Amino acid sequence: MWIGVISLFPEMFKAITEFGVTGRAVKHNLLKVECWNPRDFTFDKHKTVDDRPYGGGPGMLMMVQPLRDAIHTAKAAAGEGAKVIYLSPQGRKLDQGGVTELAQNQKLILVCGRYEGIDERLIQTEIDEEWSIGDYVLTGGELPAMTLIDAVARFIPGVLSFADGLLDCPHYTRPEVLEGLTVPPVLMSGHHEEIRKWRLKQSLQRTWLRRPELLEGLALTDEQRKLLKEAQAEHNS
Ligand SMILES: O=c1[nH]cnc2scc(-c3ccccc3)c12
Repeated sequence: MWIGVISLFPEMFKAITEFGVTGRAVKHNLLKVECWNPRDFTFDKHKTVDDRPYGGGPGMLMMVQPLRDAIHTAKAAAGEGAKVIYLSPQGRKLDQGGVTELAQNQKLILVCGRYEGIDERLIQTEIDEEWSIGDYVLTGGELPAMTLIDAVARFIPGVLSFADGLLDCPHYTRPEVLEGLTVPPVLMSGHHEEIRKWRLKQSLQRTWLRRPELLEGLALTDEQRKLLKEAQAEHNS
């Protein structure tokens, strides 16, 4: 997968390109991240990348000309078939369904805003889709871009409970007893099918207790329905 990035702070992307599973994906050429910086497309002495909003108020916007030229250059490098994404709080809120959809693209270009964002007409003329990572306010689009890249990278062949839309079950490792708390005996049992069912029941229980709205979005199998009923009965005992 190839991801173009437009950012005033390309070095921030080292966080995903030099570390962990995404870092491995980049080193092994499974994932390519290529950055263009609007600062390199300025022509004035002081390499100005911001500009004043019409109508005044506080805050600056990204300057149109350097940003537009960086986008054009990215598009030219991507060739045909690249979807241009602007990350913003007015975008579609990212969720796992969204990620799986985004992961179908072989090529993406991600535009990272700073200051109060970008001129609305650039969204109209250059941007295909707008996406948010959540209903909170951040200082720039770079962390959101990295969040998206990380999420989609998991779908790239060779890189590696929300799979079934449920919260994860609890996990245990050594030691057997930790501050008086013991590992559930079923996990020490060796009984593969009992363990599978325990994990599924736990996942259903936690989704019900913590995020019951997520259960309304699922069509549970007969086994899931049984396990949920048993977990609800136990909770009510
Ligand atoms: O502030 C946010 N919250 C949630 N998602 C996102 S994606 C991009 C941004 C962003 C932040 C600052 C300026 C321009 C864009 C954002």
